[PDB]
Amino acid sequence: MPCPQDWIWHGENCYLFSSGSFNWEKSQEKCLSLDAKLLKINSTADLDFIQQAISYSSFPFWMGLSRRNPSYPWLWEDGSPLMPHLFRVRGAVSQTYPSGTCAYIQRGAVYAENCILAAFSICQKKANLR
Amino acid sequence: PCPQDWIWHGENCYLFSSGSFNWEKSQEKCLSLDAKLLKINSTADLDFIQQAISYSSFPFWMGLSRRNPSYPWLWEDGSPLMPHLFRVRGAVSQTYPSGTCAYIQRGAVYAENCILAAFSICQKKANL
Repeated sequence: MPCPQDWIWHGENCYLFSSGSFNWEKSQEKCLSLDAKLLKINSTADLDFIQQAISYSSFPFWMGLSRRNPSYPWLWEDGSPLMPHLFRVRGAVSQTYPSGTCAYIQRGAVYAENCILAAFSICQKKANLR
Repeated sequence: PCPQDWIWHGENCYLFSSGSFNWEKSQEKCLSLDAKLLKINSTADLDFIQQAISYSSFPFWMGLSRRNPSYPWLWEDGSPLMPHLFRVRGAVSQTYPSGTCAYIQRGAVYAENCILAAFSICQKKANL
């Protein structure tokens, strides 16, 4: 199939729901060790897929969105911005944390929290498509 | 949203069979899993299937068949093949005792004697 064992195929990418829960930086490194990156939601189709995939889990899952503080915009790991009107970022969006602020999805909603906190994560890499 | 080993796509789940059998037995195998043989309703469905097995050289039965050339190609549910989806290549002119059935191989659709062996693709609704 287009995706390795345990990875889920969606669009032109493969997605993996992490086996462990760690802070954002470590979660990022874990995806990197798998030739992947943290979840990057580029459309409503992507969001819907992720929401459906997690289904009724009450666990929090890191995505690749972060920022130094409220004065900075929400950007994906590659530096590209969060496309408007895909989702609203709830939670701790007013405060400033030393390790910065990172985004995660929990119960279908997206929240901002101290990057030092722990959560599961979703990694993604390009699918093998001719 | 789909059982283990099945591929989630849209509101459906797809299974690329582990066994290669004739069309009737392949039909029965999908039925035993409360599923049906592949029914391509759009270019999007065809694109998905082609991508799913974009590197494979194996033949996979779909739910399209007909008794002989005098009858139209119909899916298992009796609905017709939508125009401009794909051309059915291969053995479309001859008549076989058990009818003619369609399979996809290397992204193209072919017709052949239903008693021949091929893998198959089953589909059923996803648990959304």
